[PDB]
Amino acid sequence: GTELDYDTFCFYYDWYGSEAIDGQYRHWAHAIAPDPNGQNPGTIPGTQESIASNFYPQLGRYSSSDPNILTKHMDMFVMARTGVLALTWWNEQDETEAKRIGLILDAADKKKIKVCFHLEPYPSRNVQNLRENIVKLITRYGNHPAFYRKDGKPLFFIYDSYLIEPSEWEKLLSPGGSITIRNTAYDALMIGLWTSSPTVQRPFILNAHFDGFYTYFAATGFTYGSTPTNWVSMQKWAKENGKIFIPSVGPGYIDTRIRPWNGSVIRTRTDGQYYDAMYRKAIEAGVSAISITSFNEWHEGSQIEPAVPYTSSEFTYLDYENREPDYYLTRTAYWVGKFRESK
Ligand SMILES: OC[C@H]1C[C@H]2N[C@H]2[C@@H](O[C@H]2O[C@H](CO)[C@@H](O)[C@H](O)[C@H]2O)[C@@H]1O
Repeated sequence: GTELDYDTFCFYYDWYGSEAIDGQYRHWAHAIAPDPNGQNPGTIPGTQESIASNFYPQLGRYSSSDPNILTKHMDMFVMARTGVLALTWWNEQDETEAKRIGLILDAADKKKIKVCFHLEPYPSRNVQNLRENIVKLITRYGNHPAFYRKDGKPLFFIYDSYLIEPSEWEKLLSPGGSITIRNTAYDALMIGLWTSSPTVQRPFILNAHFDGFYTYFAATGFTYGSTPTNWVSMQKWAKENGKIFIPSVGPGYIDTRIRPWNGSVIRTRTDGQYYDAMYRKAIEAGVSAISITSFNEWHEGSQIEPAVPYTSSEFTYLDYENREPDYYLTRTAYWVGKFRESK
């Protein structure tokens, strides 16, 4: 009852910097989003006192490229029993991205953690450059011992997959598609983002030839897909149609340091009871895999990574009290155990 679970995927963000490694506190400093409804909202400067999160990391303003931080993160995945790190991927095409991905794979392998990619909506993303990038990632990293495979296939999560028409997806994902990956060296499990109602999403997923779907959002009720009372029926549909459903569960949500106008999306943690309810619903739906939003999306307040109390002259941060800083790692391990009992 301590082993890693390789059907548990934790969304991981590698965009943080520190002075020690990067020469800058990247992402800890962040622009404030204007209200979508002549605004000069400003920027959070990423100083010790004022970072782009409502919470404060136990590890401080860390770099995602610091091998010592990465070691600690992998030890945290081990504590949480989460066997797969689902790495945000933005197609930066820069040496710093390449170095960091290699460091993450190397650190993961030391702890028997696996890595898969979460393909983000990069500029001009389309099925042709997606194919090229899938080929690139499999070619570059597919022989790394930490690269994730399920039944011989890589797995990719595709964020905002609805931004691309099913007629385009079918070219890549139907066995007869014009630029198919099916039956090729680059075949993979492609997990699209289920957002809205079944009348829209069922034909989208079928016509796009996705292997499965996930829901991402940590805030219950943000979308149809992130409303856990829909998960039993979503799983039934998935099983009937040979699709893999990977619901996303998270411990809470708050992004109001970077999106001050987005308070209606706040979901309170209630000393773990929110996380418990969401994780229970995923397990009760009878799914074969679960995704966790998030390890370390600090901007969105969905992180399970340890956080500490902090009051600065500029902001009084939220924290996990009356739970301890590692509570969400140990509670994740509890739920992984419950999930494994159900498999
Ligand atoms: O990983 C999927 C999305 C999840 C959530 N992290 C956001 C999205 O990224 C956007 O918002 C963050 C702030 O929360 C910005 O730092 C990014 O630049 C922006 O793309 C993820 O795409």
